[PDB]
Amino acid sequence: NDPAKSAAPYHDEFPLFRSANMASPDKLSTGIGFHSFRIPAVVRTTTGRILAFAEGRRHTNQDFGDINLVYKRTKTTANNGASPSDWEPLREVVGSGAGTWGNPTPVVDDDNTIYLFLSWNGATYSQNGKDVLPDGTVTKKIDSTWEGRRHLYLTESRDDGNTWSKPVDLTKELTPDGWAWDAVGPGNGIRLTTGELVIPAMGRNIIGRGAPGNRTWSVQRLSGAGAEGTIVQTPDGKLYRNDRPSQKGYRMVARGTLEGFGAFAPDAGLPDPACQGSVLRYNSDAPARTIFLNSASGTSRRAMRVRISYDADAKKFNYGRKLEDAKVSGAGHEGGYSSMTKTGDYKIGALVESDFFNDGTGKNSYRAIIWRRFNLSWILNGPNN
Ligand SMILES: O=C(O)[C@]1(F)O[C@@H]([C@H](O)[C@H](O)CO)[C@H](O)[C@@H](O)[C@H]1F
Ligand SMILES: O=C(O)[C@]1(F)O[C@@H]([C@H](O)[C@H](O)CO)[C@H](O)[C@@H](O)[C@H]1F
Ligand SMILES: *[C@]1(C(=O)O)O[C@@H]([C@H](O)[C@H](O)CO)[C@H](O)[C@@H](O)[C@H]1F
Ligand SMILES: [Cl-]
Ligand code: NA
Repeated sequence: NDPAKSAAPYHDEFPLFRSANMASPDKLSTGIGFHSFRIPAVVRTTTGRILAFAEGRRHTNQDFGDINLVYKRTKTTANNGASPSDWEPLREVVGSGAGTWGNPTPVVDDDNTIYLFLSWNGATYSQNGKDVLPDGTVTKKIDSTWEGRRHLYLTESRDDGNTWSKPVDLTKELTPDGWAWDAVGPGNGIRLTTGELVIPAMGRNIIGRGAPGNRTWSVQRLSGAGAEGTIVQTPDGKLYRNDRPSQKGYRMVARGTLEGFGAFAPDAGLPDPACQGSVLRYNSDAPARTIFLNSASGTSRRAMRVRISYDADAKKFNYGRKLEDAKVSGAGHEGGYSSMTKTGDYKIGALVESDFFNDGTGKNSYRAIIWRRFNLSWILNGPNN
């Protein structure tokens, strides 16, 4: 079988975004703190530096209200984020206004420009409407007006994540007209063997063409796609969308190319409780591997499972390994949204939400984000394969 199984298994895990209830909570240099951190995204840059993004949810764990896009980088290009002291303090990409800056969806381009697509909504709008903000204000439902719709923003870094451009609004260009709710990712985009960028979004892929870091963007509309999509290029070189379902059950999968996709259909091999997931191209040479991470349950977010597919079209994934085999203590109950990258030292790097659950499903439940490193051997030597 997989020759990587013969390596010494390795795993390494600790909280990277520490909620307000924890010792040494993560705050900006300006003193700004956050109740909860949610919605992770992680990329390794061409230098080997690792950039980890999240939504800094200022006041509660809710998806609406004042939410800033925060991040951490590894201190050097070479440390691979192996220990807590390897990581810089919390920084901010964008936090302007009392609205929502979220859905981090980064992609590293060939020139090392890091593109970060984001969603935005106004301070007084929420997905469902009639939600109560900290000051008692009742939100309006997100609608199709300019003020009340979800926007699509793009920021980039030319200095290995050190600084970020003021986000530009690309809603009119890259979001279909008449839309209200929208989402990009969250998680990551990809660079294809043939050179294009592909960013998964609600109902569509965003395609980047042309010179690295100077791309032209267009929209590839997808029939039957989900709101929260993932994208990978499979070993056969084709495209693969693996999306969160609208109802609990299974991941929704479609395959295609830049010239078009086939139908979405449930993947019976990948149970999902209606939650975001992540997918990663690990390598293309024998055995070629695609990695997948989600909560492997039709009902629960607390069943995080990392898996490998050796299939040229990622038809079938193995059982993989439960993340709870390498449990983190003192950071709540692991499970929820995730993001993965390959590290510079031949590991998979994963960000995974965790929930203290101190207020149950309520707004005051503190949310933190765990950073994991593990090798293929660790996945393959799991007891349930
Ligand atoms: O055994 C595996 O690794 C697996 F679970 O089943 C494999 C396949 O069905 C045979 O077990 C090996 O040829 C798939 O190719 C793999 O992607 C995976 F799903
Ligand atoms: O959905 C779940 O699995 C859960 F039961 O509820 C989640 C959350 O409170 C609800 O999904 C509502 O947002 C927790 O993060 C999970 O740890 C778990 F408790
Ligand atoms: C997420 C969740 O925790 O379930 O849900 C999305 C969104 O509500 C769903 O995809 C349905 O459209 C939020 O945007 C995200 O912030 C998070 F809460
Ligand atoms: Cl969504
Ligand atoms: Na803000």
